[PDB]
Amino acid sequence: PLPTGYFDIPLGLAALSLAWFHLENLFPAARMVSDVLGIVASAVWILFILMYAYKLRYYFEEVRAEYHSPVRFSFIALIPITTMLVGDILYRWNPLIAEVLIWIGTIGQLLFSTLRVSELWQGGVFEQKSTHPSFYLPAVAANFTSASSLALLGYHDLGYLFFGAGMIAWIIFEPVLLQHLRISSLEPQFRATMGIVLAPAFVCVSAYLSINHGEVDTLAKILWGYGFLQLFFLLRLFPWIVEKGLNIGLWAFSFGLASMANSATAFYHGNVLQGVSIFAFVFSNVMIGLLVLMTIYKLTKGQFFL
Amino acid sequence: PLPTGYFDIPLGLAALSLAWFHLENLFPAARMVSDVLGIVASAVWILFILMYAYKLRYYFEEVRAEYHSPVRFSFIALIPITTMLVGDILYRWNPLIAEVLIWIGTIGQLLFSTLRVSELWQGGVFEQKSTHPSFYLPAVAANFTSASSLALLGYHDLGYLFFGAGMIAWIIFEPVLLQHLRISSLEPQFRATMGIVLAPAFVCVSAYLSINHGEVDTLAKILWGYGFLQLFFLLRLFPWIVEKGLNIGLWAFSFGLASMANSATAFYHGNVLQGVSIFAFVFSNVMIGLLVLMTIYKLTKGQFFL
Amino acid sequence: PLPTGYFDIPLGLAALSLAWFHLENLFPAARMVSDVLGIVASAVWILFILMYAYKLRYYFEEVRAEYHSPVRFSFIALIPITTMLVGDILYRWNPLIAEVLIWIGTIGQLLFSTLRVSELWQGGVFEQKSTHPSFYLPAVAANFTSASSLALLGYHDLGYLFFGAGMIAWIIFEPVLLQHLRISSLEPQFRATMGIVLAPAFVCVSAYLSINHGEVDTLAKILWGYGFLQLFFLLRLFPWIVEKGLNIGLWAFSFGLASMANSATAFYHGNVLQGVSIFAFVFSNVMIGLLVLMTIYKLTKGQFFL
Ligand SMILES: CCCCCCCCO[C@@H]1O[C@H](CO)[C@@H](O)[C@H](O)[C@H]1O
Ligand SMILES: CCCCCCCCO[C@@H]1O[C@H](CO)[C@@H](O)[C@H](O)[C@H]1O
Ligand SMILES: CCCCCCCCO[C@@H]1O[C@H](CO)[C@@H](O)[C@H](O)[C@H]1O
Ligand SMILES: CCCCCCCCO[C@@H]1O[C@H](CO)[C@@H](O)[C@H](O)[C@H]1O
Ligand SMILES: CCCCCCCCO[C@@H]1O[C@H](CO)[C@@H](O)[C@H](O)[C@H]1O
Ligand SMILES: CCCCCCCCO[C@@H]1O[C@H](CO)[C@@H](O)[C@H](O)[C@H]1O
Ligand SMILES: CCCCCCCCO[C@@H]1O[C@H](CO)[C@@H](O)[C@H](O)[C@H]1O
Ligand SMILES: CCCCCCCCO[C@@H]1O[C@H](CO)[C@@H](O)[C@H](O)[C@H]1O
Ligand SMILES: CCCCCCCCO[C@@H]1O[C@H](CO)[C@@H](O)[C@H](O)[C@H]1O
Ligand SMILES: CCCCCCCCO[C@@H]1O[C@H](CO)[C@@H](O)[C@H](O)[C@H]1O
Ligand SMILES: CCCCCCCCO[C@@H]1O[C@H](CO)[C@@H](O)[C@H](O)[C@H]1O
Ligand SMILES: CCCCCCCCO[C@@H]1O[C@H](CO)[C@@H](O)[C@H](O)[C@H]1O
Repeated sequence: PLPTGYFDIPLGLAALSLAWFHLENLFPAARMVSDVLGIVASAVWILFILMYAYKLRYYFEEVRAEYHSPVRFSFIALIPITTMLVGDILYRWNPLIAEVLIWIGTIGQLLFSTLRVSELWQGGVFEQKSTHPSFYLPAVAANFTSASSLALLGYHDLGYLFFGAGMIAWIIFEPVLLQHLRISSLEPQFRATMGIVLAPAFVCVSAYLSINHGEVDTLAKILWGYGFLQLFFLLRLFPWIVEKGLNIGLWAFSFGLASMANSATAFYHGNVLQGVSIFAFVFSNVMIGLLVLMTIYKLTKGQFFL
Repeated sequence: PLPTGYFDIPLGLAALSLAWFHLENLFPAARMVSDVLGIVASAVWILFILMYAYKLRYYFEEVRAEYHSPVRFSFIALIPITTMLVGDILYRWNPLIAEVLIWIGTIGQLLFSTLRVSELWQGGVFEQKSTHPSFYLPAVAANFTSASSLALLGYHDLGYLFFGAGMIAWIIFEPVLLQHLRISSLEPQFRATMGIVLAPAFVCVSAYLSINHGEVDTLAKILWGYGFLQLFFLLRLFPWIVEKGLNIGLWAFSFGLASMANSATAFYHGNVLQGVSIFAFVFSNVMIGLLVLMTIYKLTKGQFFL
Repeated sequence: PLPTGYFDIPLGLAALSLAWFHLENLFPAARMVSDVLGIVASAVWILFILMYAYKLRYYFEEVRAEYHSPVRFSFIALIPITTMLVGDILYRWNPLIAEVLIWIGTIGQLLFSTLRVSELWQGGVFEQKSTHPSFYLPAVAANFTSASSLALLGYHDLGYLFFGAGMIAWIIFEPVLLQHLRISSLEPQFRATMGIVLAPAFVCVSAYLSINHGEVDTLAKILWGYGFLQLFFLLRLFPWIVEKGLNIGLWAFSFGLASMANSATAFYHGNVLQGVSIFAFVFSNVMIGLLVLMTIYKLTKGQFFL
């Protein structure tokens, strides 16, 4: 009965493993860094999956309440997302086990959204105050992750379907999210979830480049531009985001940061904006590094688990 | 003085005729099916046009009230949409008459939206509760239909202008529609119009493929992906949609369903996702078939016309 | 302490200079027209920059209040936008001075938005009634202008980043703007700002064509289509827009009109929709001409400056 959002941790580490993996053909030593990150992410995922299985068996009413909440349900999508990313890692060692994880995560996230995201359209449960960045997780991030994982398995055209579902879902949600943020101050207890606002453009372009064989084209450049705009905005907002202190919820940023790193490797490979690429890759790794150090610190104080 | 929404019937049948037409170069027997559907759609259109002319002549205040309503006005767009689709059918037999119908429908829908859709921006008439799926008809569907009909006539670049008007209008409306649906439960009397939510992506890709010579490219695949997401959501929602019983308003689904079928023929021709294409084509035909059987049933009970 | 919105005047004239510049390779006499417009725009810009410097030095609390307003802040973005366009003009005579102006305007607009646009997401200051067309200026128009100016300097890939920031920001804002306009009647004192609604698609395609070497492709045609839809809507709305009389605020239309003219030159060069291109170019010049005549008239009556 771990907090569900703690899945952000293996998610970010797994995505960062994949970014480093994609540098191996330029810098062979990147593979060891990728492998270490990937093993740590997989180990943490195993632990957190077992904990969540325990929650389901013995704390089921807590899961039921999170599921039916028009806000909290979204974090459940971190489970299949991380499952797919761990599959993508494991593909380097065992394509069969990888493929199983990728399909479980894909079928699971699609079933999840089909059951819950659509149900919101019945009205009367979701309220204006439910308009939170976390909605990107089931609606957008899960589809991008399926897109890139299916492309890894060779299913590029199926990947494009998931890609399009995520990209259009993103464009369709974000307008109402930013209008809500403008009007209604997001309370401090939820502010770390502003980190999820960094994700869409970077997760999108990373998935796109995964499906299109790494071709850095006009769409990719357009996505990077909006991604950087959002990064600058969130940097400016950071003191406000952490008004009430640093917390583990800041791992919400790691998905976007890791996807910035991953897409940077493709831009670099493609000889597009190489200087920006190096900055992005270094910046994202430093920030995730700080998240790791803050987390080790909290673990040493017994301030990690609830 | 038929209900204006009954134009959904010849619309769906006409769009389905065109889908079958596009299979003739793979399966010659498809032409007869296409021709039968096209004749039935054209006959029903003639009847309903004559009925609406009678409404205009002798029930004009009812038309005036529907026109000025910030909700009901949208269904009027079914008239030029169906007019264009009937033109597209008739092109196989008489390109001159077809071209006349296509221009009448194009000029008519553009004049309609220019007069009424823009007027909404004056404020104070449209209310939050006016945010209904039917708004897609004048704002989106009409433009896509002009795009594809103009391309049939050889005006591809003009078609792209209409295409872009519809595509961007879609992306610009849908965000606020889905947020409204999430917050406000759509009352049962309007719920069959949820079928219109299926239309945008499928109508969009069908129009796109009509203009771009059937090239199944990245944009087409992206559109199909979001289209299928919406289909799955609407399937899950179907029991809720029909909470208060099956009704003729369910023909609102037929535009999206027929456009799923039409786009499937192009995907199949292009050897992209052929299995998905077959499923989509068969599914859409079965559902429209059920709509026809339910309609024959209602006609036999004298429960069709008001 | 001129009204900040008066920067619309050199902006529109500068953008129109650039449109004529782009016709020189088809009609050599266009260069003189371009040069005259460009000199007049630059002269007016110099004057208004000096006036605004005087406002900053001696009326600073008025600037501070406009800056912190969640509505009025946007007009400040006209300053760096016009600065960049004047740089683009001056490039024909002095690339070094041009490049300085272009970077000042680019760094300035990016810093401006990063500081102010993001701050809105803290909530509680911006209200639903703050949802005005002027928000396009910092959020959208400034990024497009950087995109095209950077491309002029040879920085095409950097230009694409700014382009994408503007294009996605546009799509993300417009949904909530049009919903607001539908529900809430914009008061007459702000209605001339409806002219800014014309800008996005035309500014977007003009910037795009500047970066992509004038290739009139599917995206360009799609953008033009939505642009024309918006033009038709605004033409229909014009009597309402000017309900309370003609005023200098109507220069808000000139950015979109000039960008219609500029993009028309590219469509014409590309042999796409040449007839539409000629109409667009002539229409936009006539309307800006009328704005100039109305302005000379007001200056002769001493009804220009506050
Ligand atoms: C990882 C995702 C966890 C899923 C939690 C499921 C919550 C479902 O919950 C329940 O399902 C029943 C039907 O099975 C209904 O009768 C209950 O009323 C409903 O609450
Ligand atoms: C990882 C995806 C598995 C999620 C299974 C959860 C669904 C539990 O069952 C379903 O959930 C619905 C919520 O929409 C409930 O209303 C209903 O009980 C049921 O349809
Ligand atoms: C929501 C934002 C979507 C922007 C879509 C970008 C359009 C893609 O742009 C297309 O990309 C191709 C590859 O570079 C080019 O050859 C085309 O000419 C270009 O228009
Ligand atoms: C995704 C960005 C990560 C790529 C890391 C690049 C670090 C390499 O650094 C680069 O090495 C080149 C040769 O290899 C030298 O020519 C360059 O000057 C240097 O900048
Ligand atoms: C198929 C579309 C039907 C169009 C219905 C038109 C409704 C117009 O209605 C009327 O138009 C008059 C001007 O002509 C105004 O004076 C009326 O007050 C206005 O209601
Ligand atoms: C098929 C398209 C024909 C529609 C003609 C209907 C317009 C009737 O006339 C117009 O309608 C306006 C509504 O915006 C009314 O306000 C005005 O009477 C008029 O401008
Ligand atoms: C709102 C969603 C719009 C997504 C735009 C998809 C961008 C189109 O994508 C472009 O398509 C071409 C044809 O396949 C490719 O060659 C380009 O490389 C690809 O980016
Ligand atoms: C749009 C989808 C409709 C296309 C219908 C396709 C039905 C044909 O069926 C297909 O026929 C092929 C040869 O013709 C066989 O090779 C395939 O195995 C079979 O699936
Ligand atoms: C061209 C743009 C004009 C910028 C106007 C800046 C307004 C800033 O204003 C002020 O800045 C101070 C810090 O410097 C704060 O202490 C003040 O309280 C804040 O109002
Ligand atoms: C042309 C761009 C220069 C603009 C400088 C204005 C910023 C003045 O300073 C800044 O403005 C903030 C507004 O977000 C204020 O809250 C703070 O005083 C400060 O961060
Ligand atoms: C928000 C609207 C975005 C629409 C994106 C348009 C997709 C661009 O379209 C792409 O353009 C290329 C250049 O013409 C073509 O070769 C591709 O086949 C076409 O899909
Ligand atoms: C951007 C649109 C502005 C372009 C102005 C075009 C005016 C030229 O006019 C055109 O000249 C051609 C030869 O030069 C003649 O063949 C054409 O018939 C004529 O229409």
